[PDB]
Amino acid sequence: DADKLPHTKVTLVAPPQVHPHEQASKTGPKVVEFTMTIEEKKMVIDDKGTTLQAMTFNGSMPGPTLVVHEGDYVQLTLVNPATNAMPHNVDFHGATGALGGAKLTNVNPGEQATLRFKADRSGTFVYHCAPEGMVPWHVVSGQSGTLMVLPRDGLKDPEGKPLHYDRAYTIGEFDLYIPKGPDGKYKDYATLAESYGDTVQVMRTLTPSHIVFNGKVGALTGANALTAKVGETVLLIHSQANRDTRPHLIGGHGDWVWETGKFANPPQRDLETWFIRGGSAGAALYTFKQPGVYAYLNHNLIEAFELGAAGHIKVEGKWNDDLMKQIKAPAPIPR
Amino acid sequence: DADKLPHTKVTLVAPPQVHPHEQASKTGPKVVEFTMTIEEKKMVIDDKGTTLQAMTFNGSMPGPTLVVHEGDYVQLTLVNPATNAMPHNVDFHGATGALGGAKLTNVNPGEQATLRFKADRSGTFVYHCAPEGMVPWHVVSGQSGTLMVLPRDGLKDPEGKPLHYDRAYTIGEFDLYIPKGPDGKYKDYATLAESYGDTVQVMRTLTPSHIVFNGKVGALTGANALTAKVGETVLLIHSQANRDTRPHLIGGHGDWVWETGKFANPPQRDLETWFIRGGSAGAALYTFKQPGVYAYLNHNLIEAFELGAAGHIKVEGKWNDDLMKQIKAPAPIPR
Amino acid sequence: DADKLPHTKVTLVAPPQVHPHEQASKTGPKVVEFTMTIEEKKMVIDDKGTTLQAMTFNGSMPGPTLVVHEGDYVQLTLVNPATNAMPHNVDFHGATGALGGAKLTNVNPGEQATLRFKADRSGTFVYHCAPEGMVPWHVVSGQSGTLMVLPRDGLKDPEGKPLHYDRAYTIGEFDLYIPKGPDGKYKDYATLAESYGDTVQVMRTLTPSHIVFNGKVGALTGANALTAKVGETVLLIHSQANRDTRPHLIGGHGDWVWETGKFANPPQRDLETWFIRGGSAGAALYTFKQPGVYAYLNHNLIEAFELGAAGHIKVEGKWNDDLMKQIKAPAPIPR
Ligand SMILES: [Cu+2]
Ligand SMILES: [Cu+2]
Ligand SMILES: [Cu+2]
Ligand SMILES: [Cu+2]
Ligand SMILES: [Cu+2]
Ligand SMILES: [Cu+2]
Ligand SMILES: [Zn+2]
Ligand SMILES: [Zn+2]
Ligand SMILES: [Zn+2]
Ligand SMILES: [Zn+2]
Ligand SMILES: [Zn+2]
Ligand SMILES: [Zn+2]
Ligand SMILES: [Zn+2]
Ligand SMILES: [Zn+2]
Ligand SMILES: [Zn+2]
Ligand SMILES: [Zn+2]
Ligand SMILES: [Zn+2]
Ligand SMILES: [Zn+2]
Ligand SMILES: [Zn+2]
Ligand SMILES: [Zn+2]
Ligand SMILES: [Zn+2]
Repeated sequence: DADKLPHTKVTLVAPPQVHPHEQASKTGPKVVEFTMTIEEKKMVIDDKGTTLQAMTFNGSMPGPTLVVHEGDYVQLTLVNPATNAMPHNVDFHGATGALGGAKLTNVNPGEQATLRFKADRSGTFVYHCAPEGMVPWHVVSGQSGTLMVLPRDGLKDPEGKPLHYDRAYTIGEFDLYIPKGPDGKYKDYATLAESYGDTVQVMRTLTPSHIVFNGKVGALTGANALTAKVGETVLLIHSQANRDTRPHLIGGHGDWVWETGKFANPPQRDLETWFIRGGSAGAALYTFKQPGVYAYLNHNLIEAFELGAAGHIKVEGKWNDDLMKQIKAPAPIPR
Repeated sequence: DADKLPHTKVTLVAPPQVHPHEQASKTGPKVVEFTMTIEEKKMVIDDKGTTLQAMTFNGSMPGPTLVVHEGDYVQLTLVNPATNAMPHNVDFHGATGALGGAKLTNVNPGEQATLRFKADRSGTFVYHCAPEGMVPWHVVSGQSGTLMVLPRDGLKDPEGKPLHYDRAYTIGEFDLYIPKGPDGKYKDYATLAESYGDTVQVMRTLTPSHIVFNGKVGALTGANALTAKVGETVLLIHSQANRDTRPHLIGGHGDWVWETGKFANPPQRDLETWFIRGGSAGAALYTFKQPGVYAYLNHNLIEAFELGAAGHIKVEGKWNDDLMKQIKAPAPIPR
Repeated sequence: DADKLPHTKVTLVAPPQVHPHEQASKTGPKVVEFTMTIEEKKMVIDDKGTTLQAMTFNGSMPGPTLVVHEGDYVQLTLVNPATNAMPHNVDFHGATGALGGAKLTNVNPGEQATLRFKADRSGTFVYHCAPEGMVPWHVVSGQSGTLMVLPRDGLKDPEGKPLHYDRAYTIGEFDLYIPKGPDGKYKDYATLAESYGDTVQVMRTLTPSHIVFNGKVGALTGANALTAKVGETVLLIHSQANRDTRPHLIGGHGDWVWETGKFANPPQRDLETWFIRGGSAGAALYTFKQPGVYAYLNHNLIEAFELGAAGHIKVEGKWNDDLMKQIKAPAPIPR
């Protein structure tokens, strides 16, 4: 009975970071309390100045990642400020009943609600907005993120041996549907409501104009690249709430991967490229063995390099000649 | 030797039901006899009056599900009435040899044939029409269904423990390619043959005009919703003979899922969203824990809510506050 | 330390064959030496005379398959002749570091380079060209193939029992993006460089004009069909460096399949249709039980029969009435 358990309050952090948490814990079940605020905002998504009339949890794409342990209860307060124009709600794939909670969290601007559910299954799970009659629009405009439920004794390999990560990163991939005018340029809209009709027409073609990680082309590059060091194990959480994608680390691998994202199932090893089904989140572990700049991308290479689905990981440390060596540098063909 | 075994005759039923059968059985191998009749018919597929010049097994999309046990022989009589215009046949993915039987069942209007094959591998398997030179057209126009071959001792979890279902439902998902005229409206054709040329042009774009469950937008809603009750375990068989899809139950899960559809392999647990490869059938078990109306859909949400790939399950019983509770209903933000 | 190991030189062969090799071996680790030469060439890809301005390893699509054992080192000499116009390199998904080797093999026309890497993970892995700023174009124009790394003690089933093949075939599937002129006919270009701008526009639609096995529509049919005999076990290696596909053998199955292509993971059995993620290679074993002509195809049937993704396997031997029998041939419906 959840009424009788201790409560803990957690402060969320912005992607691509994930808020501090324990992996294996000796703690018993808790009611874990979070709050999020919906924000409607126009946002620039590329190098040409194109805008998206966007909708978000907490002002970011994706929304922040929430972490609990199997057997905890999630208790979320969802706030829809009066500065917004539209109604919203939340559907947690990690929850059981009432359309994942959507039926119990319908909030008009100026309102809030509080939901509790038991996190009784381990894995990474998508959450997203789902207002009746308007579901695909709110999701492709930016309203999704991840709930991670860790097993109480931490992650395990197929033989039951312990696995860990030293840091976690959260990547949300967004297929966008931006309309064009008769001059062939992308349209800019003064309000969210004015974008709707034209956007639905693009959506129905099933062809995205852009596909981006974390809100914009190049979001995870330059000063905002992911970082690690040789010897460190990273967890890469990848969510796609609407469309299939195929993650790959250039010069690396997926050492242990749950591509369907559910930790009670055995992971697969040595993957070159994995698969995240539209409407889910998956998770991969990698231990860095070489320093350098890696690319992390969707391996439909058109989707990555032409449409925006790619980022960088900068890795410090010492180069290893045993794994890889330039025997002869580029030079003229001998004659 | 099959000539020496007992014969049983089975009467088929229309989707979404599946004909009565035993799961675990003490019976030895039988020759199991079925018959099906091809029907060409024009059909209304949406709320706007759009028509499809369709082709079916037994007058339904999908065709009926045939159920046997591993080691049985399937013996099918396939009838092509003289009221039809085109030749037809059948390819069983569950069979070995002769293009799945297609080579041995070529029937012109006014003709019939009888095929027998050994069902020597467990799982759910697609069957579909495949006449030489005309294969994709006959499949996307509606000619596919499922053969389920159960292991003789019933379904099993990864550790070999017994699994059961209390009822089975069969869902066939159909990507449709309906042409449009110069006024932008969908075309209506007087004959099946007249639809061919325009339809192939649409097919080659790889973009469906509609994606429907069981023959029409909203087929599995209102009076025709699926039903269950709290405590009941349902088997959801999902077939897609031509295109990938990603099933999801809103407010539920896949407790045990064979997404590739082959029962001798261990299932996965706790899935939010699973994946059915174009040209296959898969199967999921879920035990209901909460009452209410669930949605069952393709989680490319555009494909579901804009193009038609979604249905309803109405579930009776008692609400459970431990799994999910509204702590505070929607109300004004405190000030 | 690789400097101290014996070296072996291997001569490559053209697809769909794979060069001779041992499965289980008693040999210890070797440095295995290969060479490949890039070739830019215009090529006819269909029955209508359409051309592709292509780029290849060794003059073929796909490039040849390279085979080693886990713990061997791959040492490749990559040559870019002065008759070519563009720079090239190589990224091995089987390697660790420096963008899979791409950073260490940048060769302008007139130049060559030599790379060594440790093949420390078993499976089938894609290799492809990846020059900075030009990656998707070089890949969809034909520059990809497979590295197979076999476990030293051969392939194994989920219980650790031994598995073998009697012959191996290598199939590379290529999504092509051929532009059209205002008359609706495919364009023919005098140089590789002149095709670039128009081709990128087609690529961005995500809709291929053609999808072919091994370089052309019908490449693996007639005199060039694959062959086997009843009782023989074949390994079918399938690579797709850019786009998802779903292989199927008509009248057959995948007896044991690694659809993600990594041999240290247990295979699945009895598959009707499997799934190769864009940016990977997978592998299937089948033992023929019936003679005849089988089709091997992508089971999006539009992609197979309309766009080109299909081939033939001709199988000799004795027909087996137990698996399949025509009980009654096509004849008039009794009255
Ligand atoms: Cu919303
Ligand atoms: Cu959802
Ligand atoms: Cu037919
Ligand atoms: Cu088929
Ligand atoms: Cu190149
Ligand atoms: Cu790659
Ligand atoms: Zn309390
Ligand atoms: Zn509290
Ligand atoms: Zn906890
Ligand atoms: Zn560590
Ligand atoms: Zn980059
Ligand atoms: Zn008999
Ligand atoms: Zn009889
Ligand atoms: Zn039986
Ligand atoms: Zn039951
Ligand atoms: Zn509904
Ligand atoms: Zn040496
Ligand atoms: Zn040497
Ligand atoms: Zn070797
Ligand atoms: Zn053999
Ligand atoms: Zn053929």
